[PDB]
Amino acid sequence: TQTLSQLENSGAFIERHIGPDAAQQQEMLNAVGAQSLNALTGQIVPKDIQLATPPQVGAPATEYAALAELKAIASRNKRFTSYIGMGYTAVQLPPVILRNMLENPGWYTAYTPYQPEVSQGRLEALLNFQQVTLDLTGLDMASASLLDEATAAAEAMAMAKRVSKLKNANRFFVASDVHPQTLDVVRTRAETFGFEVIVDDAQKVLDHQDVFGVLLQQVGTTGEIHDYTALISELKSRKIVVSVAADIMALVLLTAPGKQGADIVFGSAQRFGVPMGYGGPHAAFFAAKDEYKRSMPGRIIGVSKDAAGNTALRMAMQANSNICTSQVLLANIASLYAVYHGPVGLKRIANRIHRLTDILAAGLQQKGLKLRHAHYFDTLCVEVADKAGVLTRAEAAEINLRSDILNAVGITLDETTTRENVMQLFNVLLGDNHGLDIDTLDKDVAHDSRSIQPAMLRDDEILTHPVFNRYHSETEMMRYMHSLERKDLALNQAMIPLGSCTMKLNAAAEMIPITWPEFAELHPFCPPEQAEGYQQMIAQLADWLVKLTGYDAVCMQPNSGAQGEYAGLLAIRHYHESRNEGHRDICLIPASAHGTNPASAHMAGMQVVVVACDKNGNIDLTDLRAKAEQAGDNLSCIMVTYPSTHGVYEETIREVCEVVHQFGGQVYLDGANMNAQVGITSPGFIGADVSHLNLHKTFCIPHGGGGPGMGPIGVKAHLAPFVPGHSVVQIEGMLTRQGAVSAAPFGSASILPISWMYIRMMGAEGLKKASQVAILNANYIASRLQDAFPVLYTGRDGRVAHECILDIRPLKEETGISELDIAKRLIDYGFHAPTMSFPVAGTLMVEPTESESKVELDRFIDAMLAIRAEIDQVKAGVWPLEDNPLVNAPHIQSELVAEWAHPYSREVAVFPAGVADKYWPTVKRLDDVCSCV
Amino acid sequence: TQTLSQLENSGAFIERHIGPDAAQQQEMLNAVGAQSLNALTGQIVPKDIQLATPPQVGAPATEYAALAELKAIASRNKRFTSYIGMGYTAVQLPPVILRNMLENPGWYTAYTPYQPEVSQGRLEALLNFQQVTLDLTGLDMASASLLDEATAAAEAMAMAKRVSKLKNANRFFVASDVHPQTLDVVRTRAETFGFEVIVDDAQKVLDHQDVFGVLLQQVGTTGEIHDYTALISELKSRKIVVSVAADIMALVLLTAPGKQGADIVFGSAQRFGVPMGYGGPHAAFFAAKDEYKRSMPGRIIGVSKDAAGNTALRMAMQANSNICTSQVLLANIASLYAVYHGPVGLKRIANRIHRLTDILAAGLQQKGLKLRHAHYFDTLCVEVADKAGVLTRAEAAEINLRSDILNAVGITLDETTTRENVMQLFNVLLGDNHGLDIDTLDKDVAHDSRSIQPAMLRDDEILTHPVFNRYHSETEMMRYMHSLERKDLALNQAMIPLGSCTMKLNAAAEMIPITWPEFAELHPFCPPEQAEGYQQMIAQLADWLVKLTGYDAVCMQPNSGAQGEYAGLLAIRHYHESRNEGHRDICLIPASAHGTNPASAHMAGMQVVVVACDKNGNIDLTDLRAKAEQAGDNLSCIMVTYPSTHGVYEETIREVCEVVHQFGGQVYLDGANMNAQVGITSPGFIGADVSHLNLHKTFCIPHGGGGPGMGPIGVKAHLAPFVPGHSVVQIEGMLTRQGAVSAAPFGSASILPISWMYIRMMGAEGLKKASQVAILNANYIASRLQDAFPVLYTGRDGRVAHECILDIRPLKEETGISELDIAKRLIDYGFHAPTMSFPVAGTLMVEPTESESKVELDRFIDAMLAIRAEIDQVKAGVWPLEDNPLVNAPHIQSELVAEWAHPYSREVAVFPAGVADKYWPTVKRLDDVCSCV
Repeated sequence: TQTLSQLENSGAFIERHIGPDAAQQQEMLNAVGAQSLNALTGQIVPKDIQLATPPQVGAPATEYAALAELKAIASRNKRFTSYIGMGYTAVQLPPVILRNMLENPGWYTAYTPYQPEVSQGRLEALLNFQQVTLDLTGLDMASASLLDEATAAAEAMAMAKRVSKLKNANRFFVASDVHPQTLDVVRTRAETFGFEVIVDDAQKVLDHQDVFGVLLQQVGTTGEIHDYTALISELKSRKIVVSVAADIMALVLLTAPGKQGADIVFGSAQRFGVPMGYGGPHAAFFAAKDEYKRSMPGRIIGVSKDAAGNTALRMAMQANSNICTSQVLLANIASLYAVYHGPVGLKRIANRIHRLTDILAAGLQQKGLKLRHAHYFDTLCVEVADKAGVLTRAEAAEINLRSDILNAVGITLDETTTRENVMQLFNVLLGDNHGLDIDTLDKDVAHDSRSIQPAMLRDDEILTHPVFNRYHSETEMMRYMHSLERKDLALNQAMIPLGSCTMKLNAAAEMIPITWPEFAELHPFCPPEQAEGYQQMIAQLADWLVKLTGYDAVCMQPNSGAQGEYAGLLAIRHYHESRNEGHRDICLIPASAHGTNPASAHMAGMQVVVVACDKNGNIDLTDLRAKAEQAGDNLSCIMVTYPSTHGVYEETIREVCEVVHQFGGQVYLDGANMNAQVGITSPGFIGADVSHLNLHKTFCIPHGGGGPGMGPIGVKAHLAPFVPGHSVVQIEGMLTRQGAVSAAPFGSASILPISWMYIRMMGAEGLKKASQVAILNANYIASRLQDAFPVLYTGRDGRVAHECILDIRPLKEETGISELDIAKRLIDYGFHAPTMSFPVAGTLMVEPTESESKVELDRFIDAMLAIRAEIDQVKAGVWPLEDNPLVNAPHIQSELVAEWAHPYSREVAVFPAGVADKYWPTVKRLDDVCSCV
Repeated sequence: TQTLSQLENSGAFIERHIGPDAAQQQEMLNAVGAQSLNALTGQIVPKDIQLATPPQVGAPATEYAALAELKAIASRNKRFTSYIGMGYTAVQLPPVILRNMLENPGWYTAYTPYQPEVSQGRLEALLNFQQVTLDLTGLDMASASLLDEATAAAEAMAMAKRVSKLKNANRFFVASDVHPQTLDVVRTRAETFGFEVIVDDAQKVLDHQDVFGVLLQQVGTTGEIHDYTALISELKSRKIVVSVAADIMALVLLTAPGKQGADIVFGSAQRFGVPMGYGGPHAAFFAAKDEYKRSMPGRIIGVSKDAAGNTALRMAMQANSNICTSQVLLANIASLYAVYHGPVGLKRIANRIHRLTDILAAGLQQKGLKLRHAHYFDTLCVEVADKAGVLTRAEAAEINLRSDILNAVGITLDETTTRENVMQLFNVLLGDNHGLDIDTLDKDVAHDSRSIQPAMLRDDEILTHPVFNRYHSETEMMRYMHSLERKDLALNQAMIPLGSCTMKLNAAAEMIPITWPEFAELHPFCPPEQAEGYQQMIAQLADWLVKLTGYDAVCMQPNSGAQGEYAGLLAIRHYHESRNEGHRDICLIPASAHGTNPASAHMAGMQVVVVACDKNGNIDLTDLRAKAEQAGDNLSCIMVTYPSTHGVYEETIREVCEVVHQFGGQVYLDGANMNAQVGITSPGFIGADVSHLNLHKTFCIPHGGGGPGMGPIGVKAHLAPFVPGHSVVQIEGMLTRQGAVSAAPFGSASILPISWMYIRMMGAEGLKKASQVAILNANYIASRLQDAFPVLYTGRDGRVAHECILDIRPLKEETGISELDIAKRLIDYGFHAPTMSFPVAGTLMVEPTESESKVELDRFIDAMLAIRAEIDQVKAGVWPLEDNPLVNAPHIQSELVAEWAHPYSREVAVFPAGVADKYWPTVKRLDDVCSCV
């Protein structure tokens, strides 16, 4: 029989998340010549860094039990109506977009468009987002989206320095009306960059000298609308770069800053249907003049042409910044919101918000209350004689107002405000028996409205492009979203075995809580007592992560992997400065590291010294010893990846850490390859002092067409005081007072439920089993493909850790077929191509996660063997190098009905592995060697 | 400027639901030569039946406001833990199925597979459901699903009568252990059929004579497991048909009744992941022996072959029953649940339920409580000395137990029961300080378990087909569901202009509340005080519907259109019997009526008299007068459709009603064409006495691959007392005590939120505008296609109401191309074919709803004109009648890469209207002239 525990099947999610079952795992172990997962892992992972027991995060729970527990936790949050503002407002996300995009795995299970041939649908949505940015800002070049408004302001300052034509100008000016979180992030970035920040009134910049750039907010943090035309003209007369922060919804009604002379315009796209999510993941728009196209940060979608001449979109841009990805899922949400509403719908929403603000202001002023600013769009600043009583009454009414303004309260209206809300506000601020009526006030304000200056009122036409004027029906919008989705190859169709990326399963149980109104719909700057569920969940997650990573503390603020590396380096630098050792600025980086690490080290104000790797990507101790001796007292830290970028479990990592620590240098272990450690080993037990965790890779947070997921960092005890803090929000025991790295205190807090659910559902043994099953899948692919393509960078007994690197260079030499040809030909077999040329050019890195079953691995192996056979045919003279299926891939269905002159058949070209479940690439190969259409 | 009301935009959903905008509507009105919607409608609808004002259901509300109001209503429901049983239990629907199927419009926006070439994906899920039915029941032929277990029992009785080989046997035997709702529905059906029902112990059937069939329940309503092998053998020795009701989850562990000798096995598939939904929409499985294949009710999926010889699935069956459709969406949910769990997972779930029941029973018996039945699977019958105290304690613990058993309480466990629940039950039934421990009881019961007889324990292998053994990963299951979904043509890709079906928009806002746990997860037989939100919502919906239809009362019990017709005819018959006028049994039916009406009239025990239509489908008064005179005192009712089946607003409907009423006959207006009335006219104002409303057609309830949606009926004051009632549930003012027509008191109550949301969001003027816009779209299609294909059955000034009937017979005569060829060729243009040959053979009926925009209508018109040009080419001799794109359609992509011998190009064959957004039919034409593969 079975015990009751076996019948309850706690750990049922372990067998859903891990692809192969017990029999498939046994077959793969037989194929790779290993007795069990424990034996394989113990013969691959070095003995001195092996954990006998996996970190004890708890017993596994079922999806239903975990969801119920998280629902009970989230019910501790209080859903007050928020008028706090400060860059965050409640939105009304259309149910058609929420149903068919946000909760659709075809939209959130894809990664960065490394293959534009299979990503045309999401590329068009990003192009629509760029078109919205161009229309609203009035500039020429728009980015594909940035992390958030504060990071976008930091990038605007960096780009202003890059494009400045003034020597000896190292001062950056910020207007005092800028949102405080933006000011804090800009101050941290300027401290690391060496810039001097001046904060004052906007008009006072003319007094100061040596200013290379200025930051202005179109609408002040307390709601004042500014006309900056004369000041911007005077600034441009002095060759000063002008950047303006603008709200996306306010740009519908207000004059575009680009037409007022702004060089750079950026802001939050959150109000276009993106819920706040306690400061959650939001996209930021970024625009600049055409003369600064070379220095624009981030990625840009461009219009290119096929090998067949068809119009095709691609992500072109790569501008010395550490941004590597964009908030693709949220930017697509904003663009789809714009498409659904149209210019008329967006104008109606903005006019309704402005009219409700005008009605509230007229009522308050009729009842004797004074307003600080006479020009506003959606934010009032009411001067209350008794602030404490007003705040108490608002709390009794379950209404949150901005309470950090001296002798005043702040009300910000949004898309969800109704007349009932305005009546509640009248009751709160004036008391009962005020006697105001919305209709008479409405008639008064519609005729007489002077809250917006005539010059600041928009009069041009926005969103005239046809895509914004033809999908206003729910049926048409649904069909448009489906047509965009059909063009892409997502995880719900095929495996995406990208190296250095963990395209594992984004389970529906992990995705469900992130759309809960208890986790969404929360203002990041709300009083912390109303966010007790978030506090409980984040504390549990931090305890789990410190157990898993072997560290002592965890900070969730960073919202990207590069942001996490930057935050960890900031912690190292602040620790060095706290011991009167600020002269330590040398950051040793192995020659095989990722490109992001030197960028982050340069951002953190660290001199980068490259240490050579002897061979196979293993850094040699003699060169490391010599470099660290040369650094000596000026050695700040080291930046290594374990397992290495070549996916090798090096046997000298402990003595590398010892050598670094011998000279007073910290060890930063990059957590890119953490998917190969969880349960088997931890960076803290290895000896690292600080690391960053890519929850989007190792803990199942999805890539929404890009990878700007959570980047929380784990530190040892001595580095704990120096993790990034926050200024707006103060929470004892969970937030420090250090310079913030993100706009929100906890970054994108509304996707941390994914990691919480994943850890809660797996447990310690589940996580360890997932790691070793991923290792087993990689070794199975390596052992099945060693005779076709040479396997590079093997470990002990010729084994790979979790990535199988295939050597294509000999094949390219004696045939001419490159790794790009194989990557494009895998599309015809129905596969997203692996990573090409990341560690070394001419190679392919295959990283199967634990989530892919043996059937999918066998399909991929069969496709690779068939491609090898095709390369053999190319060598044999059957097909010319000029005309063969490898160089002509991918093949589109328009070719089938045209005249066929190729020496290979249509079936070979288009159905090399069969006709069933055929995915169709929309465009041919993009040479790649920005306007919506 | 704009007023605040214009900025709030109440009625925003009206412009999302209605396809064309104001400019497109003006262009279409110009094309059809009408001044406005009011002018067109007033010139189409006869003056004497026109409503000056639309029925006042209220002002429109936004989607967010309506959702908030419905959430506040649904929060009045109490979510007690239910152990009531009686055929309903809480399920654990896997989040992967809920996310990717239940909330995926690609799964619930399709209709009945009239075109199997575009429905292979859902046909495979229905085939999997049939395979599950065959494996669990042990019989040869399985249906594609029935409405519910009680209706399935009624069909089992009808089929037993059909296949009975005994003359003069008119008695049907029902065992007293059958669920009471099943007994009530069977009694109503037998009263209408003339059968005599005997209810007694199962063994007592041997005493009675003249029995043609017996109904048995494998597990009694109080949980007793029966071994019926000897009794079934003795019954078969007497040529008595044996039907057995079985639970789908109990069949995992218990011996299949088919192997015990049962001729027919049926039951509820609800426990395979389908939430109860207050008795909501559930699928019922139905199986029979191979010798009864001809008399099986409902539809059956069969394995056929293509015109190219490829294997292809199709819905084959049509057995004199009024079932026309199946619960496709719920049956697919059950089949996907079976696929996800596998035989091992299903066995584990059933064994866990049985083990928890055994632990609870052992604890209760150790603590001095007695059990009525020693053999059980998941239901106990605890004999409590103080029933009232136990029930009060259970209510204090928020636990629902079956409370209608004399001197006993009933507990039924399900998939969601845990050890904590069993401990709570111990506290409820034994009090505190009982001292029982789950682990020691578990050890006792695992070793010693006699609650299932050795002969009743299943020992065979179920679900050995490969589809049940290879998709247990979440990734693999997601990819399988996506692969099934990709094969189908749904509303999220193209218009489905089926006549007699209203394939309008199933908005996401209407779909969201049906998955709410407040509306789902409710037991239909829970105490009504815990269902106050349902009561409020249903009362509001009934008031709205009586306003809209011009009637006085509405009953929501019927769960299909045929069920609604049957219920209305039952009301007519009971009214006639209440006035000592039972001899009235003649039901006049026009010769142009649908096929469902005569079936329902025969089911209701009515003699059908056909009255001839003079021409154009308009019934002639002289024949109607003569037929009604001949009927005289025996005339029961009439069954007309307004507008007629040919979509004609007849000008003599008032005098037809007058003629029927002159002889004491009731008027049943079939509500098939109600989409052309709402706001413009109502059947009650016309003069009808009773009608049925297809909420799945006119009020936006989706078709989930089939049309078994709500069929509520509206009646006048005198027929109100005779609407179907319920026996298990008693609610004053909302439920009568008449014979039930469905298992649940309110039918599928968890999809009534769709209709509530639709009406609340549209309002009176919105509904009227939707009706006249649908009329305008039909007239625009008719006016753009009159020169290509003749338009049949025009009204005043040559206008159609809401369906455009195209005459293909001249084209077929002069060319040989049939309406079936055009229907298949429209697939190549990316369209679901219209209705073929419903009113008259050789015609196509196009019904565009108000939801299709002018762009989609223009695309359809262009496709039809291109098809007309192709038929002209066929006539001209360019293409032979044997070899042309019309007769060879649809074209599949496997043809493109094969040798092409056709006289027409590949591009003409496969991309006649372009290459963008190409939907690919999976199979070629199915000739039609049942095993999973």
